[PDB]
Amino acid sequence: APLEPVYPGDNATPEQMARYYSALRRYINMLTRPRY
Repeated sequence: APLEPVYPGDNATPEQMARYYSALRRYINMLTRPRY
């Protein structure tokens, strides 16, 4: 929380929770891209 004025960050959502985890899956896969 360095300095983020306007637009607060309270109340999570299932539509963002399923996305956070789905992004982690794809992100891991991207981080393990074909780079032999």
